[PDB]
Amino acid sequence: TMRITKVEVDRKKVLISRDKNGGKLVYENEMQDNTEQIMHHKKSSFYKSVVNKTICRPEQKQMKKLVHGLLQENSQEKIKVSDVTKLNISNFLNHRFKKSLYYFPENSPDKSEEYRIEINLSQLLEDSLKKQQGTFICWESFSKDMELYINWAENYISSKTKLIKKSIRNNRIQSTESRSGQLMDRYMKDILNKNKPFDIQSVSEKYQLEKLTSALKATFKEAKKNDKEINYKLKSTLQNHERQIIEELKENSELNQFNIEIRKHLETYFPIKKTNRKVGDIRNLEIGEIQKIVNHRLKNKIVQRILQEGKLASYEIESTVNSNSLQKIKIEEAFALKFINACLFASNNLRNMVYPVSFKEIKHKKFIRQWSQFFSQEITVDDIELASWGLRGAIAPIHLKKHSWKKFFNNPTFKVKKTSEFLYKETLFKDYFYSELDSVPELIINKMESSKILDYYSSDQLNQVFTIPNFELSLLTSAVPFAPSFKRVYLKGFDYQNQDEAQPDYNLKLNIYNEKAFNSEAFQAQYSLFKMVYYQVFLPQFTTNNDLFKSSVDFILTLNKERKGYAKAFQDIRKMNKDEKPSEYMSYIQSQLMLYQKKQEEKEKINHFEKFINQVFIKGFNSFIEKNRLTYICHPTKNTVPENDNIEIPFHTDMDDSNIAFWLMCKLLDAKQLSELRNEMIKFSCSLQSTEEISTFTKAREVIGLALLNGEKGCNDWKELFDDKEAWKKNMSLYVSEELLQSLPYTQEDGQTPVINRSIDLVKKYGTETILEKLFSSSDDYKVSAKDIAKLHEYDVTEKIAQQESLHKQWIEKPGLARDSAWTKKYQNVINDISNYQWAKTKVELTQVRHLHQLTIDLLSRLAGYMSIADRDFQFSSNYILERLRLTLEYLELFDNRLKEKRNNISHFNYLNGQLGNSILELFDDARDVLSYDRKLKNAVSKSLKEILSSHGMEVTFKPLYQTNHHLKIDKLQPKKIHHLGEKSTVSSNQVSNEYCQLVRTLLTMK
RNA sequence: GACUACCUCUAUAUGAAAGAGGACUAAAACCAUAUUUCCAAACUCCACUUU
Repeated sequence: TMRITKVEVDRKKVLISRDKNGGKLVYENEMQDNTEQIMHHKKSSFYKSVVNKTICRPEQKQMKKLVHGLLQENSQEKIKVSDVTKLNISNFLNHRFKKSLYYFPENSPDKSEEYRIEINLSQLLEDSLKKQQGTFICWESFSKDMELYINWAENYISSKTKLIKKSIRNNRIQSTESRSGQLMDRYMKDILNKNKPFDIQSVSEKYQLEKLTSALKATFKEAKKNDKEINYKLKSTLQNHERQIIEELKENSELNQFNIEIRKHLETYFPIKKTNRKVGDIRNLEIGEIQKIVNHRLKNKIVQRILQEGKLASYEIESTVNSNSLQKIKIEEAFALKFINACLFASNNLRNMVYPVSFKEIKHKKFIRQWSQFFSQEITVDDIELASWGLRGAIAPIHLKKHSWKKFFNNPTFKVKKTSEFLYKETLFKDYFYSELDSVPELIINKMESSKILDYYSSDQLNQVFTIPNFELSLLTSAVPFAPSFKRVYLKGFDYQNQDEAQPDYNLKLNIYNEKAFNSEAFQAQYSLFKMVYYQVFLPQFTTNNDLFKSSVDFILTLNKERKGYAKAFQDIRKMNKDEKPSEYMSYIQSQLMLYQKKQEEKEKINHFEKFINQVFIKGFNSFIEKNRLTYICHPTKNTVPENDNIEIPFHTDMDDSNIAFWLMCKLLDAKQLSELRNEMIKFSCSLQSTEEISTFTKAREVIGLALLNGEKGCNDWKELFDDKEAWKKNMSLYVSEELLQSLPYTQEDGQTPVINRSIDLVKKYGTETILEKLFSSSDDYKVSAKDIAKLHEYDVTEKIAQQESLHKQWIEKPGLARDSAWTKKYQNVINDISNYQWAKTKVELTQVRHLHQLTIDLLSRLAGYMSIADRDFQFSSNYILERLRLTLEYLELFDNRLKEKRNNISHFNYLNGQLGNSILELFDDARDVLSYDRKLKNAVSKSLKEILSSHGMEVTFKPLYQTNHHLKIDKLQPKKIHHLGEKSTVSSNQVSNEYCQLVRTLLTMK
């Protein structure tokens, strides 16, 4: 009934299999027409739907089995006649059986008034039980008198199971044998031959639109005192209008279409099945607006018709289009899409070296200074013909077609024109790549030297973590699509170990998830050491061993389905076979997660596949760390003798110099742009079939790992970024601007020797430095004050944080202190002291500039991700016309050269070249001028602005669109709240601050 | 319903096309950008925001 598909039938699952011949209801891994007998088993649930179609909201438990046992012979159960059935039977039925119900048999000879049958179920049920004279009910006698009702349900079930079964077999790909698909096929062919497809005013007169919208407004301005049911009785006045003009609704097929779109208009603004939440407007119902919208959302279906079989010509697939073949295109257009937006951000970085505004105008002194930040080496004066032409040949060599991914990462040569090609082997770049590879065992040590680690652990306790046999501190990290991050593993693992022990205990037998207190340096040693033993030593081995991975899944499944009752959530996901690779069982987990994405959101149910992937990886990291002797990490214990014994670590790699161009692209990316690329690459790698071409991807997925070790080296000396103290003091006075620069946080230890700031050089590496000098120079309350350093001495935060943890733990034993009006104010003042101290600490070290830089990149890279779908749709509708160019496309009102200007500067990152032109909120306004192509992509442009800012701790409101001449303008920007101590209280705290939010708005609206 | 989607099929035009389907089409979710929110467990089918 409700779910035909995605439902068990014979302890087997059900899928649909669309095809150009028709539709098919198939089991799971098979290919047979089983739509006849899947639909036959799906029939005890049709009886269960009719019983809930004849019974009411106080779902009574004695009328529930009287009705159900008439329909099912086996289901009938003995009940008493008189005592349990003596109520108001008329007040327990449905709202459809309260009054007499009339119908015609399914296959009646013809419509007539002598065929329609009458039924009063409240009358016909009282007349039988008085004729029932036994102590208990007799099924043979009762069924015989209820014969008038049983034929209603057998008619109801048998006709609905015929409508669903025809809705499936005709649901084919790109149908033209149907009504309203043949009609859109008629309209599409009358535009390529440049004609007019339809006329609104001539079809508005046959529909008699003015007889409607006058009766619709009447039903709106008439009564409707109660907000509930207003929406239901605009449906019935619309069903009344169709009834009087039905004689030509069956005879036109274009008039009929006019009714389907105006029906669909009504249940999106005056909803009936769509979670109301808002009072309707009378503006929508007015005549001349609905006709404008019908013109607007019927052309949407013509443009979607053109692109959807222009896709079937770019692949050579338009006769064998299959449901299975279509999915395969969805996947390889995700790896190819994520790979493009990385090249647009790497190409931006190559712009700022050469010419930020192409080879002729080079600032010569800036180039060498810019080169030393990406690459840790130093270039000569005589190499800028071979370095600036050598990098561009790594990014340059979008056509959405059949890709062959071998000879896509190789690229042996690059050309230099004044044309004379070089290899990358007899070049200066070769020395850089090899130098990086042979310094891996000391880049680990400097990552260990920093963030304590060596100051809290002894060197004998570190020579037995890189010395474990079968683990070699790889640069590879996983061979699986859905693996967690480490902070999801360690934080959620704290939740399973530390648990109340006062329950139906769900023990996982964990021991290493000990602390959570981030305020110490002892814990930040073991957190940083666990982090790198779970990424280099453990993730590669675990993911490729069949026995190690399987032994953790088999503990998890048998921990769940071995306790009493039926409520067991890991019920329908199967156990790992023997001789099965872990990249083949976790491709089963990924596919189940994405087929059940809609069924889990129709009803309010949680994603139970997420908390399965946690517990396997949480338990398996404990079994690793205890089978070896690696359990001393849980006790740091700061040492006294600085031990001068070396930590010798073994490492060997077979990377040849065929990767010496893709490494030059990964050195121009970020640290977040690199991690995301690697996650999409492991999804696309786990669906390919060849034994080669996967070794292409696992050799480039190791180049990314080598790039990550460096990441944020930056500078170390002082006078390599500046020349004098007066140029340092000129630049740094744009953010603090005082006589405060000769102090402790801003000079080294004594005298006048400076210190360089890690969030300020980072802005300079990228091109966002100019923008942030315009932001902080608008006001003067943005810079570091003398009172902000003065607040960092008012008191200590360690004695306040401790107080908060103590007061919170007492609330678990005494929840009644939530209504203690004196206690809840003391807890409020402790939170606001921790909050105000942490904003002043961040402001003093200029950490926020780092936050502003990250926030700006996310907004401009999302906008470059809509301009790549629009570019893919432009070449999908153009190559269809050239197979049958501009004079047709400017008759379809598609891509102009006024919108190609807007689509080009969004994609080419032209916001960052200093001078503004137009703000950020005028780039989201320009994105939905290009994407007015369809509503699916236009409606989502503003939906993704609010999601990005909401992840960074902020809300946003956006004034109504008809008042602002269709532009985006801010109403309210406010810090988002956390709601300490329960869910129905007033004790809360802002996620960021009111001061950070003001800075953010002055960035979004800044011309 | 810009946020607060969309598109294919389906007709005894009505207890209603108020029905089914979408990894098939978009957006999220997942991912190596520090820390305050108690936590863990909670099967399937069928209903359900008016009357």
